[PDB]
Amino acid sequence: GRKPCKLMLQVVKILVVTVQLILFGLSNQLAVTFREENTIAFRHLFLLGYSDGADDTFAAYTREQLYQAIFHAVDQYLALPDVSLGRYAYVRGGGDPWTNGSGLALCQRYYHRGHVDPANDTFDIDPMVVTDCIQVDPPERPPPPPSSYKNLTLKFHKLVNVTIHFRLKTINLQSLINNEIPDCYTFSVLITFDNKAHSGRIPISLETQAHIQECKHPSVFQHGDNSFRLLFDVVVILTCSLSFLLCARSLLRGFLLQNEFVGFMWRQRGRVISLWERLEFVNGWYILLVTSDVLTISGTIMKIGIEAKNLASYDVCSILLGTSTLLVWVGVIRYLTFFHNYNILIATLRVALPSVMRFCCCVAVIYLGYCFCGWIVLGPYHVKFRSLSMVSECLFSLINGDDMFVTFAAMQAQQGRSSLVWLFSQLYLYSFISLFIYMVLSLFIALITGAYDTIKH
Amino acid sequence: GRKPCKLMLQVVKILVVTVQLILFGLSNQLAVTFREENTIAFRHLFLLGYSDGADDTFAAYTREQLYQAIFHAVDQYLALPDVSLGRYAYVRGGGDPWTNGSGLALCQRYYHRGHVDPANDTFDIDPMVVTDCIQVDPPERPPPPPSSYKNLTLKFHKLVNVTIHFRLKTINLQSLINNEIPDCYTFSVLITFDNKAHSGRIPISLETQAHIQECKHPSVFQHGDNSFRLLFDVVVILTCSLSFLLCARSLLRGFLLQNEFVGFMWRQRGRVISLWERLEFVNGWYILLVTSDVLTISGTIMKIGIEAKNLASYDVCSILLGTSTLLVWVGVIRYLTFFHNYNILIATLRVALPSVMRFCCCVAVIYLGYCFCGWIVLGPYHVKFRSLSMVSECLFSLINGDDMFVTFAAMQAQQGRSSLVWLFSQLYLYSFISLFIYMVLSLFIALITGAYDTIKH
Amino acid sequence: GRKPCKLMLQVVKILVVTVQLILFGLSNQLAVTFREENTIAFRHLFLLGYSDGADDTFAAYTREQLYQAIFHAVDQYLALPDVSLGRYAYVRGGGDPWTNGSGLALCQRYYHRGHVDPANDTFDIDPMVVTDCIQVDPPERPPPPPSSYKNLTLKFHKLVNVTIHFRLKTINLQSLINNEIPDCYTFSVLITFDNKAHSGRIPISLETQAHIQECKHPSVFQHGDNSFRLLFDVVVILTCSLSFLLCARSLLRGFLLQNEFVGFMWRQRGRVISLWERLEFVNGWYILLVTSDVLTISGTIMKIGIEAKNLASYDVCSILLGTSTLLVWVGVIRYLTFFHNYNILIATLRVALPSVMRFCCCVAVIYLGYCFCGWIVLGPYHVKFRSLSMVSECLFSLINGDDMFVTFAAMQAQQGRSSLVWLFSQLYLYSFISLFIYMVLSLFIALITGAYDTIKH
Amino acid sequence: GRKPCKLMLQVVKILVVTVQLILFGLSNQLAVTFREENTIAFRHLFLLGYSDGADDTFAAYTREQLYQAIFHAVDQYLALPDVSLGRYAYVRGGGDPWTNGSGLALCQRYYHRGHVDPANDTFDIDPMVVTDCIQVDPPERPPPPPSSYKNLTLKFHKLVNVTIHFRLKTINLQSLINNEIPDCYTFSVLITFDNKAHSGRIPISLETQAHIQECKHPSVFQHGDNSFRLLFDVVVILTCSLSFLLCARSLLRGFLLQNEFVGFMWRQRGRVISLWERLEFVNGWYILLVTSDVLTISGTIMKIGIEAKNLASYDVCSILLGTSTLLVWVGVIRYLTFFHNYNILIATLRVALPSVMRFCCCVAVIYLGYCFCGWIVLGPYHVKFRSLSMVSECLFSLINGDDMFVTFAAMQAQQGRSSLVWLFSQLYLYSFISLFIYMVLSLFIALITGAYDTIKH
Repeated sequence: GRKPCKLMLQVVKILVVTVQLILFGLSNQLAVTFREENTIAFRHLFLLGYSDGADDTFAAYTREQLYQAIFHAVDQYLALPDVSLGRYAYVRGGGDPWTNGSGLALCQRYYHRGHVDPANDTFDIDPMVVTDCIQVDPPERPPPPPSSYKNLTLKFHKLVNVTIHFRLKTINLQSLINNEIPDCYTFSVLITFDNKAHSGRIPISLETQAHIQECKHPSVFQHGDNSFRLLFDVVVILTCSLSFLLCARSLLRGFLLQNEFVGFMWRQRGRVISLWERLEFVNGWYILLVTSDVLTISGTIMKIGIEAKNLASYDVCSILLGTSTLLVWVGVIRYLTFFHNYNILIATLRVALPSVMRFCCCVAVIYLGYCFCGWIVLGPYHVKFRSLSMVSECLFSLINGDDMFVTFAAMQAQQGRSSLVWLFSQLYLYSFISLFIYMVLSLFIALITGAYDTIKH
Repeated sequence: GRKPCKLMLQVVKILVVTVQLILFGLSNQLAVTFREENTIAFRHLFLLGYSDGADDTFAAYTREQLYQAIFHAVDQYLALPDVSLGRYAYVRGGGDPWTNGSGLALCQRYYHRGHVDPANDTFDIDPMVVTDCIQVDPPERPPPPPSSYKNLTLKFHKLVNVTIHFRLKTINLQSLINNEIPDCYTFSVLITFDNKAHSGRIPISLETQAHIQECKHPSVFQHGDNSFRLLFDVVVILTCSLSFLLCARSLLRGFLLQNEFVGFMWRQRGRVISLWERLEFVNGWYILLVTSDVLTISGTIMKIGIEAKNLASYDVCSILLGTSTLLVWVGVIRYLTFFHNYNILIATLRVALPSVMRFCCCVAVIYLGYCFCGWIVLGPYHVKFRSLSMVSECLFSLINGDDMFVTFAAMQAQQGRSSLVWLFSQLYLYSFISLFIYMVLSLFIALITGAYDTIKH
Repeated sequence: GRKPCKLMLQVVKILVVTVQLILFGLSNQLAVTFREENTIAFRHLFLLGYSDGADDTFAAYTREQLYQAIFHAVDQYLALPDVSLGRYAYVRGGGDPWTNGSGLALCQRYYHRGHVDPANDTFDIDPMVVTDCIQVDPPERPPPPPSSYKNLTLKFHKLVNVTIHFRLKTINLQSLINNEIPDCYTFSVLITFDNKAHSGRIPISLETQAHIQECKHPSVFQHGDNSFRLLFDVVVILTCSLSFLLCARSLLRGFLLQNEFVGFMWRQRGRVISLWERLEFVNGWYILLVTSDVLTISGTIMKIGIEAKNLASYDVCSILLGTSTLLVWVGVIRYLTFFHNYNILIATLRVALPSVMRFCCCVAVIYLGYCFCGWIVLGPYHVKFRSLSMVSECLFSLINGDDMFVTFAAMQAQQGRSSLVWLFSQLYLYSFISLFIYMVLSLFIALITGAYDTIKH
Repeated sequence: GRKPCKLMLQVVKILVVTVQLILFGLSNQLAVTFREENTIAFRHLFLLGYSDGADDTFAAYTREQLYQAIFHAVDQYLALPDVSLGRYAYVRGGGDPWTNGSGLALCQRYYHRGHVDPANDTFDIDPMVVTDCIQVDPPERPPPPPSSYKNLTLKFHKLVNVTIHFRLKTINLQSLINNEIPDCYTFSVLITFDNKAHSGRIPISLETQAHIQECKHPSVFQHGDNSFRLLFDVVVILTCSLSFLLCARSLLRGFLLQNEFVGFMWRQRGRVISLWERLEFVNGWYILLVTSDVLTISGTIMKIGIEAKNLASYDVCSILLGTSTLLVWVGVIRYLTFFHNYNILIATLRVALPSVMRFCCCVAVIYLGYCFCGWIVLGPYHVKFRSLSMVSECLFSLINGDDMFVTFAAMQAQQGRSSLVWLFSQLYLYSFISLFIYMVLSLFIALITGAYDTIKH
């Protein structure tokens, strides 16, 4: 008899790919919460007079600040097991910015041969990153019976930046959720005294990389728990293969139908018709669904890599799982359109979206003109129109009424400075928002309003 | 003759249940304002270097901070009647974390037998909450003629957390609004030095429970004022019983009508008539009324409990009063529809809401796909997409233009770190907002626009 | 011949009343900017460790803070001509909280006879404001040859509050805009150490009243400049009288028309005219004009009072000018409707506003139900639903997407504390905003959309 | 044969003028980022106890603060090469506020002859800016073998303000992007201790001008890189001239058509052609193109001046480039209307915009009435309605739900102070937003909704 829709096991991916995403995501989130709080700790340890909030605003301006910051950072490394809580340990380094038997490396980056003097110009600056590094590594015990890191000179005129390199091995003690011996961590701190500007302002930033592995243990019943999350991706590879195999057969019927439309008896209408509706001939939504497959499966293999080998980078695969989850979950709509009544409500979008897109091109075209205009006029005077990304962000957030009073307040502060710019910004912001709220959005509403009107008749 | 609508004494609940809610709410609000300001006081007393604002950001990072915080907390307990204003007194405790004759109890929670060491792994951690508590309680007078709380070691490597337990009895002197002798209070402070992460960051949080009772007094004319607010709930129980009794009789006529629709002469068309009409044949107004009722009456009994006995917990009953007040106040609309003209304006909603809900399922379906996608990609790099509750909160607040520039500003800060994530977030946020403002909301408007168009014809 | 519209001199009020408002407003604004910056100065002078921002958060918690705050305030009064800039002088007081020959008066407000003790209750508190005031006033010169304000005890158990009363005479040196000798000022500072709670938190607030007058000067050409702003209100009284006289004659024709419907020949159609339509035939535009008028004229007389003697109440008159300016400026629309095309665009509002108001009653009715519900549930746990004004403010601002993420962030902070309240607030906020954005606003749009549709046919 | 649209080389300006804008903008932005960070540096150097954030809130209140601020500023100038990083040098001044051989000039501005005293009025203030300046300039080397800037008296009663004038020459070391010897800079700092109020609050503000030039160097291959960006404006002048020449010939045909419409045979219908339609005949596209043109060309000449000449001021030319880029980019729409389908979507705007503008006049008219009303009532009590620019900003940002809860929170703070003002502001804000969201915006939507309805029929 009539067997049911065995092809509709795409519902399995609605859970499986989402659970693959949430299993990964809940573990990966939990790692970051540990990762960042450590970087918060290192800022409280290694930065001289750091505060919870000032990151971009935290910086050196005098020379004694820069010295005392560096020495404060170093002396806080030297006494890490003494004063700092959490229990870290020194790397004992064998890498590039550390010598064969060194741990903390404060490293200048300054010009090779050069000179700077206004009103008496005689110099020959030859741009170069001549890095001088001072090594230091203290032992754990008190000093046994058997130097110049303090005797250190920056050359501030000549100084690009100062980088304090070190790594801290550590044991993530949120492992007791697994209930056995822990998984092992290694932070890679970089205290950067950045002076690329030479403007008398030196951002102090402490930033870390994380490297994770499993360190020696002979105990029992930890190794089995890892395999359950490892095995679940094979369900994803099993579903993905089935989905990838299933759309292509539907495409085969596409290619068959291509023939059969003319093919029962050829010359339906002479020759060579381009059949623009036929150019949307295959029901491609399932190919779009299967392509979201390819990003899921390409995601999982790359996630299995990052898990199963020393590969440590969560960017592309993290996008590919999310994009695929999103692009599967948007696909639940075209699963939902097998219902009759719901299909009318979604068909309104699929009859309007050409018109809405065809209008949106015009709005984007104006919006860009505004993004350019405000950028060069309000880039000098105001923070929130500095770069074209930030102008577009601030404007595109300003269309919905976010930080509008906060922008308009920045204008008044520059009313004493160039009233033409203030009055220009008043006229500019008003003309931007009034157009985009009462004429654009209104028309975006009008197109779909008219679509919903036209579709039922 | 024709007696009036005596069944329309539901108007009584519009005041009575609202007044029950406001009488309770104004007294309960007034208690919290006292409750919290005391917790603000205890943070200024018992926390070493606490500031008005930093609660989540307030934490220890070095070991001398943790010591000095604990000792500062203890020495501020020891000298509470000395230095602190407001007039408290010590509990003189006979509970669980205090011994038979103790007051302040600083209490470690640390591992039983265990060890931690990177690059030389030999340990056997056996997860346990071996709590060591140090008791202390000072007398009021100066020391008469007839120890090691300072001689205290944390074991930071081993430390889960440190909890300082105490209670403070106190007299709420906002009782003079009643005009007689006061009602009596007891706070239950818990200073938590939480280190479940072992990330070198230890949140310091001081949190209190409140226990209220009436302490000895022989004076006159306080006991009568309490009874007036006690008696008013009996009006609620009186109205509620009448409302619960009145709906069920209307439902009886429902059950009778079931028979009588076919029952004047059976087989109108066999048994053909879709009992969907039966689903709309009983008036659901009365079910809305009873849903209000049961929450009001369940509210009141639980409110009478919290008032009349040692029960001190304002959660469920506080929801049940509010839900019932809300669900009565939404019911004023279907009281309001006995008017003819108003009924057309509300009938637009009751003809559209099926379509609006049937569309909303599709929007929620996409929105979830976005909630997943942004969560794993923007969970590591950004604060505002950390967990799926916060992603949904931030997105669902971001659809209306709240903190959009503040999210887009968090993106730029992570533009140096993984440009693919920045450019992904730019494309992600834009695609989220542009869809949800110009195509979704517009269609939500279109459905009701078309409903209002269709209803009058 | 046909004389023009001499009755249309209402255009004169569009300038005159606006100029009366701006002349007043620019002078009154300029006074406040001086008034407040002085209160900022006094906070930096007289408050111990005050910061630019903390006003509500600025408070005492220990007893030594309260002492040192008061003594710091007093010693900053004692040395005002020494250390403070701006040039003030002492009042030399002859008022109520100062003795006949005193200046600074620190004044307790504490209970008469009473006692407070938990767990050993024996007291007889007799609510009273027994105020003890300590007087002090230093001379300008160094001490010539010819006490216990430091020897002062608060009784903290007994203490309601401590108020430091003083006044500072001063010369507003922004008078040189007038170009002659200055107008003279007197501030009235009140440092309040408020402890009505007895919760160990004592808000420290410094607040001032301003009293202005003209102090001795024999010079020439200052007195003429005041008369020009004085005379301009007589133009307002001249226009107002003409407008008030003009409407009433139009109302006379109203009263005549009331008669004359039946009055050409009685029994026109029996009693078939309902007369309520006649109540909505007559033009309220002149009543709108008179409502503007009476507020303008009542404004001016009260402004002429404050100017021409005794000087110290704005509030009501300041509302009456603004309300009248607003209510005149809204009247420019019904001046604007003498045009034909514009009248169609405003007639859409005057055919829809009954329906919009008739719907709005239902929305407000739900909105109130939400305002009650959220108040008692989210009053304890959250700051932004504390009182029904603030609930309504936060909700009614939350309908447009203001501080929504900031409310939703307050929820997560109370997720550990009573998950039912968190999950309730999640469901509550969502249900509030989703209803009010996609179903309410959409219908508000639908009514006017349909009005604009229906009006042209 | 038929040659193509050679007149459509306006597409060249879409890139050329945009690239002219971005080339300029990316270089000009990069200069400001250097310019401002230096002003951040000078605030950290020359201001006593300055913080990252407090600019408007940063100010002096006592006299010892003002002294120590000035002396701190001076002693930080005196030791600039000692302590400050970034490498500056002293001007060695020959300008107006410096003597022939001076560098740092602290300069009072105080009254000539005058006196101030309340309650004993005898004075003759004669408004004058009698400036006393104290000169100082230290040498680079230690003091060789071969005064009263500390022995300095302000006269605070008499003091308008104190200005510390100096300039710092500096070498912008972000020149290595060009890869050769740097371009040379000169900052012009002004530390202003502003006391125009005499309210005991003295804003301390440090502000700089920038003067750039090229200082001596004999090296090779820097001079060629400048010429490439110089030459690219000649492409703008080349395109602009062609565009300006092309429109005017199209206008000639305009003037010719005027004649030719009646002119094949005049008296087409008696007197009629009526001519008013001819008054509304002429095609604006080319005027929009020329309005872009003139601003581009006027921009470029002034940009060539500003860079290559006595380089002075980035205001007008910066507006003219942006306005021209914007006004060209809006012109891409009327290039886009040569398509048939797109023209219907833009024609909706060009049939509605008269009606939308004709309505907007009424909304603006009410909005102004609100802007006046709120200004005088909420100017004293609240920060966000201080001046009519800020009232309009706050209201016009408040229509979209920006800082609404933040305004409504400012109301509650003034609920104790004049409840009539609080309750007035509650009623005011509600009446403002409820009108402007549900009746105005809704009608703005309705007009375009109806336009889109009417256009297709």
